[PDB]
Amino acid sequence: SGKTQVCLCMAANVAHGLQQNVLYVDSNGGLTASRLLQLLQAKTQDEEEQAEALRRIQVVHAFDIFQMLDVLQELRGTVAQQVTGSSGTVKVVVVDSVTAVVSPLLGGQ
DNA sequence: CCCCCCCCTATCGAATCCGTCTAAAGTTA
Ligand SMILES: Nc1ncnc2c1ncn2[C@@H]1O[C@H](COP(=O)(O)OP(=O)(O)OP(=O)(O)O)[C@@H](O)[C@H]1O
Ligand SMILES: [Mg+2]
Repeated sequence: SGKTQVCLCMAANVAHGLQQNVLYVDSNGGLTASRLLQLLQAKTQDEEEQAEALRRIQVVHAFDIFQMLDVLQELRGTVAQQVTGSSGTVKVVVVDSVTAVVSPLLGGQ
């Protein structure tokens, strides 16, 4: 319906319209960089601006609950350790799909 | 006590008439 498209457009806006770091957790494989490039072109036309906006987007793959927990705990630890600094922090993190990695566990007794 | 789905079938039933054309052959004082 709309979930991945809305997430991608919001991430593109936050990465370009505010100049902040954003992490994306893609689990179902629903993230193509061509869509992000199209959205950025729809926003602005400078190539270096698009490259800099893309450099603030980090994508990680986690196809089960354990990998997702590992990457989230790694982010927690690194941010809690890096509280002294004031640059490169992540303000928005998007999980592409939580049902993908949770549904296999459920079902039964 | 907990959380998610399935599938097509089978033929029926007849109606309605129209429009005319072509003449030929003399006979017996
Ligand atoms: N130019 C375009 N590029 C990409 N998607 C487009 C475009 N124009 C329209 N769309 C729509 O974007 C939708 C993408 O769906 P999306 O992946 O965001 O939904 P979803 O609910 O998160 O899906 P899923 O359950 O498969 O993860 C398509 O249904 C398509 O109709
Ligand atoms: Mg999707």
